[PDB]
Amino acid sequence: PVIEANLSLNQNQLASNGGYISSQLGIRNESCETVKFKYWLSIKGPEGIYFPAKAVVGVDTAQMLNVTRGFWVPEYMADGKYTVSLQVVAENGKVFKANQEFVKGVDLNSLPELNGLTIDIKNQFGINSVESTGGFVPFTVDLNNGREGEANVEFWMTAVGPDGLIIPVNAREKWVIASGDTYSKVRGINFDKSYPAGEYTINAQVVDIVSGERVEQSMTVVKK
Amino acid sequence: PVIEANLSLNQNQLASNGGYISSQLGIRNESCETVKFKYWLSIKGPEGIYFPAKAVVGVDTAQQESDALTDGRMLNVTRGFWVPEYMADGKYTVSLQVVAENGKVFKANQEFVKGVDLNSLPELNGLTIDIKNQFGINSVESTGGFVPFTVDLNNGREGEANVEFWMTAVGPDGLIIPVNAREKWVIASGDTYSKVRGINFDKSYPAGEYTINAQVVDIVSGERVEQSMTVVKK
Ligand code: NA
Repeated sequence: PVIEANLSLNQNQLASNGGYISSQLGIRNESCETVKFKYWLSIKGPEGIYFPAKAVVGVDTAQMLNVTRGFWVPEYMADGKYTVSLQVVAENGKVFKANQEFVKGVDLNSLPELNGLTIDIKNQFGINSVESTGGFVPFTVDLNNGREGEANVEFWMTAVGPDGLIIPVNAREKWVIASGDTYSKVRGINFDKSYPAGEYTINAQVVDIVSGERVEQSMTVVKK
Repeated sequence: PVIEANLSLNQNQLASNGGYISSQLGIRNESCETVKFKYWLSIKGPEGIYFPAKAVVGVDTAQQESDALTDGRMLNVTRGFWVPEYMADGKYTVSLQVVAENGKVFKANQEFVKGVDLNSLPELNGLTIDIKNQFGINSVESTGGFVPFTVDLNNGREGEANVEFWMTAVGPDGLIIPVNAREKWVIASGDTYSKVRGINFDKSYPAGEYTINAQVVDIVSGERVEQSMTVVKK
């Protein structure tokens, strides 16, 4: 209501050598009162990458904003899925975020994979938040071995949340999956009443034991 | 008071091929009434690894069950986990975490390392990364505070290093706040690059835990090392 943030990327797909993404940042204040805020632009990626694109700027809307900022994604950074985040904090403490994705070295609109073993992990019903009094979110997990041979995989899930919490969601499992078979399950987490308010990254990890390659899938759930 | 948690590891140093870590978990109810809680053991690692201590032979089906301690009593429990070779070398943090029924969070942490020495600075093949909370300031008031951090990159290699460096603060409500913009530096052999950089936590920023995350890249080798430090806004 007091702030609306908009984010647009000119490109959503880079090759493995990386490249350049230009972003259009739009911030409007439709409310009746004038408004003070700080904003910035950051990126999150595979293998724990976080990096800034645009530094913290204070803005008094008395003294709609439109800016374009770009950044280089270099080749050394890991191939996979990245999230760009325009973040605004209003003086009153309200947080507004506009997010967009790009990929590096993999196809957008293709499942993440480990050389032919695809990882389809989803928030089953698109449930992005639960009440402070608690709620339960199931996730579907489908590991499809499209290889000619066996896949020897390990799989687990945690919920990385407020107050330094890392809540187990799926214990470590190992499966030898034959050519053409699919390991399939539904796994949910109950956000108990007692868990703290805030943002939880439901973080799934899948490893090929033989190649040693890991892919993560990360999904957000807010406890209100 | 309601809970005191503690954790000890049987070892803190693994080689690159990995190994097995056993741990003793201690949860004491120091308070005067009975306390109901949930607890678990989780590991945080390099390259974004997070994983639970628990491994199961088949399909994990359990849910996170509560336990209860009578006033003055304690739970002594014991847990073990394998660290595979494929997990990245570097520093790992094991965390005993307890959430009480009333919402209070208690934690006890210990570190182990894999394929690098204990008490040695993180490095990229001779280039040494020494980043610290300068004045040991672990929290700030909800009305705001500033925290400076020292950065020292000592190049012990025979040749020059091309590094890229940046810092963010990874916080509550999905915030990733720039602390130090991406810079590239050329550090001669035997040199140290030194700077000081602080973050202002504005009043408006959300309460909770902020991970000050410094990243350093060897632009030539393409290897990256992280350093992270926590600061809580009350
Ligand atoms: Na095996």
